Amino acid sequence: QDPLLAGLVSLDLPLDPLWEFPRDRLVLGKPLGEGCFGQVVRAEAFGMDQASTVAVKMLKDNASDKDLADLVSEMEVMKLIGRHKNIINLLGVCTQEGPLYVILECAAKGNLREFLRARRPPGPLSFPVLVSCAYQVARGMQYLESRKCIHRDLAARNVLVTEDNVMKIADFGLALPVKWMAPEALFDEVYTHQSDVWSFGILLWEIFTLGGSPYPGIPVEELFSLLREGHRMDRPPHCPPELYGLMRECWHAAPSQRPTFKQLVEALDKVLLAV
Ligand SMILES: *CCC(=O)Nc1ccc(CN2C(=O)N(c3cc(OC)cc(OC)c3)Cc3cnc(Nc4ccc(N5CCN(C)CC5)cc4)nc32)cc1
Repeated sequence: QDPLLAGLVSLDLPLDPLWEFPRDRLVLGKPLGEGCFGQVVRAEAFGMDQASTVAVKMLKDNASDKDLADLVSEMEVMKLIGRHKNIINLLGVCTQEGPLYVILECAAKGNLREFLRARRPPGPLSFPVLVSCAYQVARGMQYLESRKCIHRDLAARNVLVTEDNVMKIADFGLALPVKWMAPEALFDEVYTHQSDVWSFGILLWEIFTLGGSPYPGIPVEELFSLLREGHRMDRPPHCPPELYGLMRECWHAAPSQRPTFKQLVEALDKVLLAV
């Protein structure tokens, strides 16, 4: 569906030597995630002669030309963003023989919401652990921001956790969200780094409720009035007033009066020090 994937015996994509990875240094494995976002499998990559575990995205066997365009586009965007510890990094691509493969870092523990929820108490998710989670995501957003990247969908479901409990921001939209959207984004479809800061506030609340759902009991069509009327979430039980103070600053109606990601990193770093 239709002309490029049906008509071509081979897809003559341009060779980019900086990123091309040999297909025979790759051992494809088990599917990864629930497949909302294309086909992604776990794999072993050799010499990234030590293996290492990676994630590999490819086209579903019924993909359309539009899915082809989206994967290439995602791939091209990730080449320009550059690497950072707290984001899902591009590791390589396979474009020259056979199937298009996009190789990404694997985060073995899944997404941050589920990680938190699984380790809820009846400890594991101590204050220092939660602050560390927040801090790492803020560092990743600070980086993304410095590359002029606006996420637009920052949420704990979109932060992946590696084997070493490193936070890695994923992004499935490089090519439901309403409870994470800044008022300017809801009402006027305006997206800025400051609207990401608002989302980060919602993520902070997610962290300190141990994977709780935002605005419990409130239907998405009402968030509408509520946010305009100045409604904000309350303090999570597992949360010092000072961290709640940060959340609340992130939900300022005025984008200029929300902290910057640089500020959030410095404040969270200081809390971490105090342990
Ligand atoms: C609808 C819910 C859903 O399916 N979510 C989901 C889909 C796919 C993946 C797999 N990915 C992934 O998409 N990553 C990624 C790809 C990409 O393409 C351009 C860009 C990204 O950011 C810019 C990221 C890469 C990646 C890295 N690590 C993991 N790790 C992971 C481990 C375990 C699990 N689970 C295992 C078992 N169970 C029961 C639940 C979850 C999921 C992911 N995945 C991906 C992830 C989520």
